[PDB]
Amino acid sequence: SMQLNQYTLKDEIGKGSYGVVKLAYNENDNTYYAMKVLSKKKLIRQAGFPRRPIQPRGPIEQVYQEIAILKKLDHPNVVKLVEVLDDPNEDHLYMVFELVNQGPVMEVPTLKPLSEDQARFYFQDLIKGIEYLHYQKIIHRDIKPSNLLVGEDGHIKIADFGVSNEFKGSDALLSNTVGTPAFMAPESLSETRKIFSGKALDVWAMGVTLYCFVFGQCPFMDERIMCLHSKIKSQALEFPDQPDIAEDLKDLITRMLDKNPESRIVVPEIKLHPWVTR
Ligand SMILES: CNC(=O)c1ccccc1Nc1nc(Nc2ccc(N3CCOCC3)cc2OC)ncc1Cl
Ligand SMILES: [Cl-]
Ligand SMILES: [N+]
Repeated sequence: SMQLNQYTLKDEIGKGSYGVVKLAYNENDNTYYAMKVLSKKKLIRQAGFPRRPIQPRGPIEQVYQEIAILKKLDHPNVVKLVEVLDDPNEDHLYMVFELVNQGPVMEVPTLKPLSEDQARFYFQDLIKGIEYLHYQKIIHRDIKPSNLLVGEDGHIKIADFGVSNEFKGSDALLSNTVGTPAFMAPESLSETRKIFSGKALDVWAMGVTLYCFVFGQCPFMDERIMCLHSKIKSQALEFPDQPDIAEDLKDLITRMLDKNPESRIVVPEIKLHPWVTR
């Protein structure tokens, strides 16, 4: 192990493009937390070498976005940021989260999808979490199974706010394509620069997520980003023969994955859907 301020850093629980996640025991409150360790130089370098004398939110700015956003949130279905250790003289940046003990609900693809009942239970948490974020005027933009952490209590917490957008008024008005390709809504994948609303992007990703829950793979898939984007825009939704799923679940998924955001089901409607109300 190693000591970092009041934390004893132990088992490594995750490693990804961002940085590493360690189990951390806090000696002052005798509680365990997840500590994410990042290098600032590495995040900067990950953007690519700066060009000599539209540009995306670089990786370091995604990290700082996440900090700024999580400081203002408090909901049981959203991961809590507990502390940030950021010395201007150190390269390392440390983000301490509450421990969500079972880790991501699913790696996609999987041969072991969730049962309908487990899918519903987690989906209920997802709805509550997203309804809260939208109420707080945040569009998540990276909803997917791997960003949904299952706690010791069996409930989901939403993570990964790096490409999120805040808005004023009723909705975000967005023109940039960010997040995870398989989960990006068709209206964000237009040839010509267009403006699209934010909340509906999150509903679409929720739909892809719920399809993943019960089927273990995305409804639209291709190893090539550009062909994937084309399938998201042009392919009609299909369900496999097996596993058979309830008609009310197929209806919900169909309505979340309406390609036209004007008619796509909204969260108040999802909360009323028969599959959700059991
Ligand atoms: C967005 N995804 C993440 O933040 C993330 C990805 C991979 C691993 C961990 C991880 N982040 C957390 N992970 C946890 N908790 C985990 C996660 C995975 C694990 N694994 C331990 C080994 O068996 C599989 C589960 C344990 C754990 O706490 C004991 N708590 C909070 C956060 Cl923020
Ligand atoms: Cl995923
Ligand atoms: N996170």
